[PDB]
Amino acid sequence: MNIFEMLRIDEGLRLKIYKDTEGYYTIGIGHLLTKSPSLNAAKSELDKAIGRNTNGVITKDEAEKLFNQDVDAAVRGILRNAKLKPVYDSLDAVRRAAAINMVFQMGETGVAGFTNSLRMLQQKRWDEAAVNLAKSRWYNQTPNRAKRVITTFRTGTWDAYK
Ligand SMILES: c1ccc2occc2c1
Ligand SMILES: [Cl-]
Ligand SMILES: [Cl-]
Repeated sequence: MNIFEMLRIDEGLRLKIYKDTEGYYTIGIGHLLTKSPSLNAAKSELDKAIGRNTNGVITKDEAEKLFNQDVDAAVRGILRNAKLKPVYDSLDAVRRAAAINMVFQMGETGVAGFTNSLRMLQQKRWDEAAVNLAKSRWYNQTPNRAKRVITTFRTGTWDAYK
């Protein structure tokens, strides 16, 4: 198991523009196109990201290409964030994957709001962090996914993904 497989499991793969759990236009492997309520705006953003007139549909390869780009950006974003980096540097390889998953999902900003959990993770107090992570909108809105990520930080293993 690795970050790519983990996210592929959490996000699925769709080749046609769709609305995510928050109702925002997305495509591929969880690639957010726009928060705008307009499909046209979404189709424009899509064409711009792919570099062609897509008509709201992309191929598997194009999807995987966006995904590669998005994973890379998440990681790089964590390493550039002064709040995040030190936490991430402190983690083992499995837990780093859980950290990337959360940023991929909610953005660096979204995560930057888990200040108390971050500190717990940094201190390696696993069970407590797990409990704190669960007291969040994130958990209440996407409970099954959150459970898997939370178990990952708790255990340091891929059991939730098997
Ligand atoms: C970067 C570093 C550590 C993290 O813990 C949870 C999210 C996250 C992101
Ligand atoms: Cl893009
Ligand atoms: Cl879920």
